Amino acid sequence: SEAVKKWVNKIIEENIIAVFAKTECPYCIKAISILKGYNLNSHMHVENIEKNPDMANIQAYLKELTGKSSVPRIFINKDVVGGCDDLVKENDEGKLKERLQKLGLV
Ligand SMILES: [Cl-]
Ligand SMILES: [Cl-]
Ligand SMILES: [Cs+]
Ligand SMILES: [Cs+]
Repeated sequence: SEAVKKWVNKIIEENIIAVFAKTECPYCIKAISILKGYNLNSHMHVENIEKNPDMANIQAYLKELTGKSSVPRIFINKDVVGGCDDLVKENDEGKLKERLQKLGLV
């Protein structure tokens, strides 16, 4: 499905911070909260892919892009951050702040 791929692409391309999530997922909530803690909401988009008729196709494409089909899936300026654990590693080790500094976001 070219349509699903184009739709995922547009979310990733038109939002500097793009997070694919689902309903009631604690690691989604945690990752989104960490990012909003950097005052990123203005350049953030969160897409709930569970409330979507094509959830499986979206997940398969996110796996083609990142190696995993699980949510949350996190992109920053089209670069793959990964999941919440990856975000936590980047945050604790200073990489997340460096990332955001280079984008003018902090
Ligand atoms: Cl990953
Ligand atoms: Cl992961
Ligand atoms: Cs912070
Ligand atoms: Cs937003």
